Amino acid sequence: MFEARLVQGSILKKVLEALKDLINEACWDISSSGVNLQSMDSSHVSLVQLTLRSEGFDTYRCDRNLAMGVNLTSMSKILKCAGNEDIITLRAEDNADTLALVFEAPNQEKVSDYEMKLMDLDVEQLGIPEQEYSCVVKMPSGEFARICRDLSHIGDAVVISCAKDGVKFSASGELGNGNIKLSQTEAVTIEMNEPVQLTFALRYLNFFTKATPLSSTVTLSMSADVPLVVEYKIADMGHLKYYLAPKI
Amino acid sequence: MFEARLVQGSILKKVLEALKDLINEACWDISSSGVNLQSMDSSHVSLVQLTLRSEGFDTYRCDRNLAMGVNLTSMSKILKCAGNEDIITLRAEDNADTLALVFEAPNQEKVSDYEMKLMDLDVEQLGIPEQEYSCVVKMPSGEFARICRDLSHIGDAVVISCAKDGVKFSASGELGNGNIKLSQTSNVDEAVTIEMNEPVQLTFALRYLNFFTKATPLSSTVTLSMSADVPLVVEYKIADMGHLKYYLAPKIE
Amino acid sequence: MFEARLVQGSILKKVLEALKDLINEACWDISSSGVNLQSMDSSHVSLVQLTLRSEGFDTYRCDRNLAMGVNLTSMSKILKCAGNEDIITLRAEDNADTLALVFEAPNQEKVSDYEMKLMDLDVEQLGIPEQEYSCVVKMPSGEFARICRDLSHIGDAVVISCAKDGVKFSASGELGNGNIKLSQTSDKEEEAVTIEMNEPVQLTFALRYLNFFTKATPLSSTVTLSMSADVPLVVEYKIADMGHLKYYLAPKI
Repeated sequence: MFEARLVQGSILKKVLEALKDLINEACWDISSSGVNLQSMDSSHVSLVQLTLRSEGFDTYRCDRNLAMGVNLTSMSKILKCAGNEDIITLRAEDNADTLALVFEAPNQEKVSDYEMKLMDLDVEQLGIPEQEYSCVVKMPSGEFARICRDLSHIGDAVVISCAKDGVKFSASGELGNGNIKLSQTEAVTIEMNEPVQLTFALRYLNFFTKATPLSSTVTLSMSADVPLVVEYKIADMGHLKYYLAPKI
Repeated sequence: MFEARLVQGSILKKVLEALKDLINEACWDISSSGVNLQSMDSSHVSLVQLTLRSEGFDTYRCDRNLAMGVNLTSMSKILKCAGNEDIITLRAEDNADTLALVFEAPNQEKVSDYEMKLMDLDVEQLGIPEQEYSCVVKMPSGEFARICRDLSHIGDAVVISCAKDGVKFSASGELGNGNIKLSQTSNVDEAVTIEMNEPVQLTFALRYLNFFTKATPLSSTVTLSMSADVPLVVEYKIADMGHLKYYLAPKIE
Repeated sequence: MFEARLVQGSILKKVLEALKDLINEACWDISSSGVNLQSMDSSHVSLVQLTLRSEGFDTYRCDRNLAMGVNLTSMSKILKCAGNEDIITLRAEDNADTLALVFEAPNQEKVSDYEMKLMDLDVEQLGIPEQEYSCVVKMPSGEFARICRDLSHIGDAVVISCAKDGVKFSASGELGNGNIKLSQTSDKEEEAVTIEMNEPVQLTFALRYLNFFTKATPLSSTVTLSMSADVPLVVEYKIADMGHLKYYLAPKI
């Protein structure tokens, strides 16, 4: 048995919106410390890592560890049948090939109950090992999104150059080229051990920025020749972290 | 000769949005007492019945009774050329193969005239006879629409079960199942009300209920009426004018 | 060498929205007095004429007179990467095949630089000679846009009839016919309808092309229509303190 109640159910709505465009199917690892999900996209270019701590739920019971295999597209569809003000409860039995999602309306008079079929996934999960990065940029999440959106009209790749003054994003294609230059000050903050220059697929960054509604800020972490880390904090619950292999 | 000026024209915009997705062509029955329209959809699963009383109009003249045959798609397109605050007047002359719609802007300086061609339809109109129902549910129209919309992502059919505490809507398909449970509001401030002679359980096509909820902008509330083995009635009041009523045959094997 | 800074960069955003749906590529004629662009659509039905005076810019430098060939579609796409509150600067170096667009954000911490490739166009520009028109109508730009939009659901052509009382727009097609009748206003000057009639006129024009013109609507509260028998309609939007955007449309036969 597993039972997690979340009063701010919107959070879970946004989490699913943020994932289903990158991943069709993933394993939800439940345990006593909370919910963890970790998965590559189907092109093996990126990895996504989700953490929701048990203590961020309003109540949380997990008696045994569970690897629930979930169609994220299905789950997101069910979560659309939830009001943005609904109270959301997830419930699974020990054996079970189904996950129950229960939506309680603010007015108390409406309760919806969805039983979602699970699926069997063989995800022996590996991850990116923890490390310290040459460059770490903290900035408004909406600003980052607009940058990735703008440049994706110019080319399919973005070169990210981090010096000390600031950081520069540039792209190039059929219709010319563009670059966007950000300086240290809603604040923009930069922590530079050493300069770095990397090239990434904009297609994948625009998937990541679907997490924008979860957080005011976003953190980009870079070193030479290793995956970019794009991280959104989910306040008082955990984080959503995306890793993107550099282009060659 | 026929002339009706409306209490407010948006109402007629909403009526036509509410119909054109269900019916292509219908008869508008005009008389002294007002406007009546009654029609099955083309798959003969449902019936729609519209009543607009003369006394709900601002002025209303009908010297002879008319069955005006209307392309509802066309009429809805013309009504899109009307502002939501426009005053709307329908007009038909004695020898009418055309219906005139006249839109007067609030500022008085813009007047539009549209002449829509009619057609001859041989609608010998049958209807559901009046009756009392085992179950009658009154609820916010928007809540009902959201229910039908939500469940239509789960399956193509909804089982509606009415007991006394409350009413339950459920569906089932590829991706699992769902149900939605509604209770009576005792302590109102948006109320949900239930009148149960005897319990009932029926199954209906969601595709058709989602056509009906296109009437939602007409009314804050909606009334569902049920008995065993007979059409669901879904009714929106058009307050002080009349009503839009849908009937939906139950599903079987 | 050419450099024009515009604090209200939104203006330029709207100008390009207003053009790219009618013209793929055009010549920007730069000089000391400002920016002039003049071009036919590719079906040679209409002409568009843009004027932006140097004095309307916040700073403006043009050392020599220049015909820059621009993909308007490209330029509009780049201008979408500009915030609606950004400061916008255009820059062409001496002898360059590229136009630089530079966007400065209100917060000062973001600066974007886009370099657009230019192209060589052989536009020996012809224009409509200046004249006085039998009929001149000034009216709210949004009202005009709604008229063209409404009537384009009835037919592909609009007959415009100007008498003295007022002006009438009408159309006709499959689903019937429609006409819209506007009178002079005896609140504002940004809600008034004004008519100057030397002599009555009646012309017929393609609605498809009027609905391209009304993409300029966000530039101006008002629009001016100028007509005489057998000559192009002129539809004009003032760009306040800067210039104008003018569209000409050949009459239908």
